[PDB]
Amino acid sequence: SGAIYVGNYRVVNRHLATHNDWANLVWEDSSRDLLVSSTTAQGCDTIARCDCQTGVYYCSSRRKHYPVSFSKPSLIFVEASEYYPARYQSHLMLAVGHSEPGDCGGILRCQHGVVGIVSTGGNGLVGFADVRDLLWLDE
Ligand SMILES: COC[C@]12C[C@](C(N)=O)(CN1C(=O)Cc1ccccc1OC)C2
Ligand SMILES: [Zn+2]
Repeated sequence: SGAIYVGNYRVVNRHLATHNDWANLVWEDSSRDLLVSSTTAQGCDTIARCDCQTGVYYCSSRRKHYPVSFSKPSLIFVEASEYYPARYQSHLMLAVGHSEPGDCGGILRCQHGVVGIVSTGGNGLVGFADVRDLLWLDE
């Protein structure tokens, strides 16, 4: 679990969005595993606008933060799950690091701010859904 709170928006993994997120929907993209909903309270986070390929992410299954080197956002095949059919997930960045399914939502940050959230993993890999291209989050 986890969310980014920026301005009057809440960013979550689309597969973990609540009934309230869908009732206050702003934008969603099944191919990116992202959903953004509107909020009444002003957010606590700032979004990075950069090309960093290193950062630190929060891993809830270890209660710890880990440093990572990750690939640029790209189209990567993701096996079928209870949430999605077998498909290519876009704007995904992979790195070597621990992750379990419940780690989705953990924030990845660089020195400039929030980069993305955990969305995939397995076998010593962790995948993050990028949010740096969503310029409208800032206004
Ligand atoms: C239970 O499946 C949830 C989803 C489907 C997902 C999607 N983006 O399509 C991928 N999932 C995974 O669970 C992948 C996974 C497997 C092993 C370890 C960690 C890990 O994710 C953090 C999110
Ligand atoms: Zn950066």
